Amino acid sequence: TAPDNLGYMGGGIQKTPQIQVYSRHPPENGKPNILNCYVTQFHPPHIEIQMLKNGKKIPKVEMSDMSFSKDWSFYILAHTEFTPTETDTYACRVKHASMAEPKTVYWDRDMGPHSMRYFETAVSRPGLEEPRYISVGYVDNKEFVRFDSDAENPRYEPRAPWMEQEGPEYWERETQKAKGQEQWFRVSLRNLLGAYNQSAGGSHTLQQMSGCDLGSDWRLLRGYLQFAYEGRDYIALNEDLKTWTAADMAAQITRRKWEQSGAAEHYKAYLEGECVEWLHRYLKNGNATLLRTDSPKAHVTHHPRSKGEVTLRCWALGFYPADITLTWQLNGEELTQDMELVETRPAGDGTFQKWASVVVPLGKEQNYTCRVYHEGLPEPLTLRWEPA
Ligand SMILES: *[C@@H]1O[C@H](CO)[C@@H](O)[C@H](O)[C@H]1NC(C)=O
Ligand SMILES: *[C@@H]1O[C@H](CO)[C@@H](O)[C@H](O)[C@H]1NC(C)=O
Repeated sequence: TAPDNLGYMGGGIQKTPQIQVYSRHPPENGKPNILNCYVTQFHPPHIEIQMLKNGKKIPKVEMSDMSFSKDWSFYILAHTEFTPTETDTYACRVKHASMAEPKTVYWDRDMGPHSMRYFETAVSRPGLEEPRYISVGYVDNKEFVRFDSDAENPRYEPRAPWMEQEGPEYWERETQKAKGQEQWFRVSLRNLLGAYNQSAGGSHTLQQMSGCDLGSDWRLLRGYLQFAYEGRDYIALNEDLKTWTAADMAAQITRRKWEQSGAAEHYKAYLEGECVEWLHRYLKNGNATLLRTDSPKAHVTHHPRSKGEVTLRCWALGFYPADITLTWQLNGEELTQDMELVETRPAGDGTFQKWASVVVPLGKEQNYTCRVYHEGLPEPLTLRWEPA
């Protein structure tokens, strides 16, 4: 169930994408596969991504829908069917305002327990009175509804199959709230443009995160309600659900207005009331799919580098949910950030992939162990380089 904001924001900077290109399955020449280009941590959300086979645009490339992470940054997965061979090369090319020129990345084949969230975004459009407004609802970090003002018939739509259980009055009620949010983001965007002495020629973004965490007994643990302007923290409701934290001077004015009108009480009532009750219903209705876990399959690869050193890479593949911890230790003693990680990445089939590497001296590989922590496991894994 989505929130309905009340008072508006008061009135009167980019992030470079990180790009991984990687196959879903371990590549074998002649064997069909999927190539992924996962683009994360960028802002603003407008981005152009192309996949290229031998320098030519690949015609059928799937793109995920606009999404952002808890740090406000946007991410996208593009992917395509492909059959690796010895001589074909593949790349992902990304154009984004943070970069003067498009960036081409070549595929280097050789390398509480429950929650609901509504992640909402409004992007102002230089010549149009109305921004684009997208809202994405999540249940246990799995997308379950989505609204996008750019659709031909904008409505909340089910994004998890079990949401077929809601009748028409549900979609209508939720859609009407999305329309109210659209108007609110529009007003706030305009107020913010004056609050910061900006001109309308530009594009600007306002984002919201709202929802609730529950314990394993399904009792409320914490509610959340926070906003970002231009991808930067603006104001957040504190954990008491009564007081606000303002990130800067503009946001303090808003905080003062909202304390005077008691806005926190309205959001408090939503977070502790409908947010919880509707999450209960969604937990029950989506029972069959929300319990699923996939244990990581882990192994260590061995990469001799210059000098007498080696890189050990500890891989975890095939796992769900995406939360995982990979650590390297030396004789049971863990290394305080000596190691190279990679952002966890979707394989595209519902599981995820991650690795972590350390540089060690040749001959001393057996002193190092990798440990994998994941809730799908019966217990944490311990592994080490295993030669032939
Ligand atoms: C979820 O499904 C399992 C397996 O059928 C069932 O035993 C359990 O009681 C269900 N729980 C809820 C909350 O629906
Ligand atoms: C590293 O492994 C070797 C060979 O198994 C072992 O003898 C040695 O004690 C280990 N080094 C340390 C510092 O524990």
